[PDB]
Amino acid sequence: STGSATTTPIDSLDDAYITPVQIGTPAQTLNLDFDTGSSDLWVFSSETTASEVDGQTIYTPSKSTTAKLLSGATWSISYGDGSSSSGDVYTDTVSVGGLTVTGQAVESAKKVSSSFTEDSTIDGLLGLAFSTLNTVSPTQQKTFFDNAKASLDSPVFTADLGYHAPGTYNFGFIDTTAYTGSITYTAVSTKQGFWEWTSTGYAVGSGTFKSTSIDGIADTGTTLLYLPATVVSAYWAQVSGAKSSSSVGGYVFPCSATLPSFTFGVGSARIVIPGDYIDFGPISTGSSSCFGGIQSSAGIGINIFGDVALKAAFVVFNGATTPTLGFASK
Repeated sequence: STGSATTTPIDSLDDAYITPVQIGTPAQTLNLDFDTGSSDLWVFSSETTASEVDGQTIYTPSKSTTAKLLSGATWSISYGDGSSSSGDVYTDTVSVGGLTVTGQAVESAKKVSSSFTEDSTIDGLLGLAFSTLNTVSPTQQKTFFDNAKASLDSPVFTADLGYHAPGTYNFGFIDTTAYTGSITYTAVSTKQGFWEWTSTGYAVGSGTFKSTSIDGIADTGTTLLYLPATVVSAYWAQVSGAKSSSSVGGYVFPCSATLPSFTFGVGSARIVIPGDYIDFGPISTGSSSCFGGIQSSAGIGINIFGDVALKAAFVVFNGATTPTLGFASK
């Protein structure tokens, strides 16, 4: 089997991407944030504290003939941005782009933090990291991909995120029309539960490539590119007037700037992020200070190849017995 679904930016900045997901019988379609940095499929629901729902579409398990309470199971998750959610668990039928999994754990939120409430466009998350990170207790649950894997034509999924445009998540096949040149594969460590890999270096604009190992995670659920302070300083030093602002929470730059590109290495291959991808616009409405899309990972504890990086590539998440990651230009 295979599946193919379009993923759409939630706003004009590509802050996140939503993908329609069918849950239950008859189908309830919710727009979920596919997140290769976590491993829980959770949804706003009829159980979510009413004051914490503001415009989201909810899953109502009592209206699904295939929903079953997973008795005794609870979940609770906290994300890198400080947001969180928790609740109980149902199993139900879940379909993505025509690919169906029966008995998928659908984690129903009883509580969500303010950041989730305040974003009416995201109805929940669909985790695509390794199932070892799943938070369901006392019986850990598998991700949608893990459950689908054996049925897939090939044990892979691909992320093809757009810049200010829709893109695609495919399951079970590699669309050879969706990228240019060849795909370069690189080793993955699953030791921390992430799609963790080592970039071979970087360049800023038309500058020379610096060969240096940068361990980080491929994370579709993180908006920006978070890299070591040395690398980030080298990038922003090429933008007149750019500076790190503790008050704003990272590097800002004059909105009048033209940003240089940023290249990262994948083995001997190179992925070029155009400068425009690094512009996250005014820090507040009407400001002439703009927020940068490359930020320091210092104090996160891990480097994160988030959407800014991933959307410059066609990315293969190869879930074979020994997982790997593939990157192609597009």
